[PDB]
Amino acid sequence: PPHGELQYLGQIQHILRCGVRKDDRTGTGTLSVFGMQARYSLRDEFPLLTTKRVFWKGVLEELLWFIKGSTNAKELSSKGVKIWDANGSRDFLDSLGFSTREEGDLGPVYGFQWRHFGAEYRDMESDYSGQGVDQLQRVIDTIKTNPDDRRIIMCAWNPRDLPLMALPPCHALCQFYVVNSELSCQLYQRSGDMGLGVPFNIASYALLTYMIAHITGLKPGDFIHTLGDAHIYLNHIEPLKIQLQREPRPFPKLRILRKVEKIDDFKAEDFQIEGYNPHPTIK
Amino acid sequence: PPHGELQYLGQIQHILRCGVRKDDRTGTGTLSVFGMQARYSLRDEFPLLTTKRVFWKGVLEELLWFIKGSTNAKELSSKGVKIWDANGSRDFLDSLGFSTREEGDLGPVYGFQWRHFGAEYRDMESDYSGQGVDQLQRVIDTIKTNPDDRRIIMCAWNPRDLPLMALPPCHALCQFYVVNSELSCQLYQRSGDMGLGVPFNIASYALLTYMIAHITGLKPGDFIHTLGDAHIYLNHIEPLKIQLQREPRPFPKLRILRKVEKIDDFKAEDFQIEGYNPHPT
Repeated sequence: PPHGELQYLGQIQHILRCGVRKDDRTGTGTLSVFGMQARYSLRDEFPLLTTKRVFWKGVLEELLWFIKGSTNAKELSSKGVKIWDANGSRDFLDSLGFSTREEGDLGPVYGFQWRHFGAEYRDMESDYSGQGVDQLQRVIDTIKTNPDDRRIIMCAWNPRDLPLMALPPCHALCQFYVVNSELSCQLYQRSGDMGLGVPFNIASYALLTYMIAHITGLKPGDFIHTLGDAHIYLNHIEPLKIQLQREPRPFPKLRILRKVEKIDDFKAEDFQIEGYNPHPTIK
Repeated sequence: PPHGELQYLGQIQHILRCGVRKDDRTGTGTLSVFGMQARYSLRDEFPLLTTKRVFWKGVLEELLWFIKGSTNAKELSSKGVKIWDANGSRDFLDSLGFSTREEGDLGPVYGFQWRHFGAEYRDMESDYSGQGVDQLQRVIDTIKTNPDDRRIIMCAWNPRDLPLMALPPCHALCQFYVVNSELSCQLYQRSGDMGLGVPFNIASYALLTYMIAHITGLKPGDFIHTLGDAHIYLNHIEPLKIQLQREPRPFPKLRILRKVEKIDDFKAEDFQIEGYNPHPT
């Protein structure tokens, strides 16, 4: 009954064997292919990657972060995570010629497009209550009232807003879907760095999904991952070549600890990842 | 090579023996599958499907209508095509409470949002010029200038404009990607009718692409189709089982005939399909 992580390993056989060179915004070249999709069963495995450690705590805590609507890279390092921190620094702000907006303020990103979609952005502390659409709710509410709705979609794409985020998202969009009280997710990431980011995202949306099956008391179905610019950077050919050699381990199970029923209620303890045995370390 | 309609023949072959039964907004059934993707070559073929005739005027008049950022549907009939008709013909408006409206008026549907993102939609009569975000053209901008960008996205799925709308868009978003000179495009499709949606919406986008590659001096690369709710109507099953018995042949070919400076300058008279064989029947 084939292991879902083969889907990813296989995508990387692909991009190695067929990718073409393509530079990013900063000139570094990569090997890129355009158009891809793997499917992960959540039938309660949790597709946290085995042939290498992904940073759980990170995923986790980053989500509670968007979940809470937040836009301060600062609000987030308070919780010991510096993956966004980097785009909140005076310097980086300034680059983009936001020389006003004070340290940490990421502009309008996931978390504000996630709950104030179309609300005018003042700053990362201007209280935004009731303002803009709260697509996180409506996804939920629709799930609970008609689950055959064939448009339960959350978008982080705002052109009106893009000329204006620390960056544009590469989760443009995710849709959900429901049948036999099983819930599935599908995600459209415009740009995918499989070496070092892809596996995080899957976590990240496998998480989201669980959270939602929970609050709506559905069962978890497939996560489907969809990419446009799937690329590996060149430094990584190496190490991935090694890693593409590892044999996947069982995916862990993810438990939830505490029947909890607003989405926004969840808290870092509420889950606990169980039996994650990632192979070690690569270079 | 190995032919491309096989893709789609696959996708279906799949659903109909693997999809679960799932009902739509007017409780009709659907064997249904969630999530696929198929890649269609645009390299000196254009991939109009064969095993099933597609309404091509239909497709070739629909985009141009989009291109021009039109939202009154009777404009599209106008030009010979009835797809989007009883959708702005009277009854289908207050079934959604649309009343202080005028008729053929679909609201801030696709055409509207390609050329005017985050712009207050009023009615269909209204010069729209200057306000919003010409997501569309910007896309042509961002290619010409600089093709590496990984962000060309023409997103229609506006949640604010979502009460206001006749139909919600099936096509929430696409990305182009150009490498080594060829252009590609991926459409993410909320939901898609394997019966009688898809053959069409592929076309539409393909042809979309030939239009940008042409305008931008680039050559068409790949159209990758992405679906969300892919489904067959229980209705279409027995017939499909039949085109399921049909072997499809080479694609046609599609030669733009004049030479076009901006996108809005297109004219239908501008497209010959070529060595085009369509079945059935």
